[PDB]
Amino acid sequence: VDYIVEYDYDAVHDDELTIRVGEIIRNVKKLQEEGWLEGELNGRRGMFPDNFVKEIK
Ligand code: NA
Repeated sequence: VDYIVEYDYDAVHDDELTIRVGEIIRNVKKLQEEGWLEGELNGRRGMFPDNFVKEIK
């Protein structure tokens, strides 16, 4: 499942992904923590909040 980034988000720690409007995050998985997803961008995996992105269907 891929997601499209709809709002910029900036990582505040290493395990988070910095993401930018229009980029596709690939292979997104849900986390135990509510409000957070994990996925791959540009060869790197990290988490980010789910309100910045939209599931591509
Ligand atoms: Na690259």
